[PDB]
Amino acid sequence: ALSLDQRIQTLAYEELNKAVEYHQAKAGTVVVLDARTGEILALVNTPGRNRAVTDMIEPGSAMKPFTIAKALDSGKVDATDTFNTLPYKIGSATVQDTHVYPTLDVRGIMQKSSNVGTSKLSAMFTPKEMYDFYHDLGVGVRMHSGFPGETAGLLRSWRRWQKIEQATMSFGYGLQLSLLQLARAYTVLTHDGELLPVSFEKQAVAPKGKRVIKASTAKKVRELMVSVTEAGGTGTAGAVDGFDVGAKTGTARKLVNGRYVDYKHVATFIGFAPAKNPRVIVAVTIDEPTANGYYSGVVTGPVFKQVMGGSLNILGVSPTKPLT
Ligand SMILES: *[B@@]1([O])OC2=C(C([O])=O)[C]=[C][C]=C2[C][C]1[N]C(=O)[C]([N]C(=O)N1[C][C]N([C][C])C(=O)C1=O)C1=[C][C]=C(P([O])([O])=O)[C]=[C]1
Repeated sequence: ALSLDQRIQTLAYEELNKAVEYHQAKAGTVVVLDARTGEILALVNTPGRNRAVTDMIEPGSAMKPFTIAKALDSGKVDATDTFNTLPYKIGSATVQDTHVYPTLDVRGIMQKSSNVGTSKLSAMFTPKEMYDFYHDLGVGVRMHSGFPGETAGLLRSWRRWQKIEQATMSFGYGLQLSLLQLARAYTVLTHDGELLPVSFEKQAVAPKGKRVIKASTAKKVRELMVSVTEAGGTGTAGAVDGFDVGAKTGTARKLVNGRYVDYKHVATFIGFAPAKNPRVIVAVTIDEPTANGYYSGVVTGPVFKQVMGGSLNILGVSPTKPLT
């Protein structure tokens, strides 16, 4: 028997289709995982191939929690540390944020989705340390999910990284993974620091997780990620009534012919709830919205909200706070 929950599958399908229609987008996908087992509760794509497993995207800002996790886990950074987040150069490349903040603490880097702050965290580590961490999250690794045509994604050897590439990989460019790989990587945060295998079969034995970060680090990162869905974060459209939700938005210019183009984007929204003791991960991507807005928050945040909210209801998880 499949691990798929048909009521979640139905909800995800309807919500995805509504958003793809409304935003006149090219394509999209939803993955729902069990946060403590890695079982696939739902996996839906717009018509055609199984893009969730076959296609690789650059994660963009959806990678930033991992860079933050690695920093905190090393003991070298505390969440209250403040960083200079002004634009700066690497060789003759510029790292800069959409909206300039002079300084941000780690909570701020998460909340506001700072490229500069993320790159400063990664710059405390060597290429080999960062590569090993991305590898350990499963980037460029086969999941062996049972799906045919499953991509391993792309993680170039650290032996060939330029300094700019370390920076850009820390905020999610130059490495690639499927939506299912990206949802899987979030089990590190939900399953107390251990990466889980993904499966579409009902589990019979407790899955063997592989330790990537300390449980204390995973807990802290989940707490920081609630900032994304509260006032001041990029991801308030994904807030769910009655729960605290940890999430990350991602808005990427689309890589098309080796070029990154400024008039095509890919919107990603990934999160988990309840944030303190999560039951589910929901990941959403919509490719090339064209109806006006293209930011993750407006395009994918409402599908995340409805699928997460509906999923928690279906699985019989009580709200942790009064509905409003
Ligand atoms: B990230 O996705 O977080 C966000 C979000 C969000 O949280 O939803 C919204 C807006 C900006 C950002 C910053 C993060 N994304 C970006 O920085 C985007 N960057 C890129 O697409 N690229 C392409 C490739 N390279 C070289 C490898 C880059 O350095 C790079 O940064 C981004 C997103 C939107 C824009 P636009 O079109 O609105 O100007 C530009 C860049």
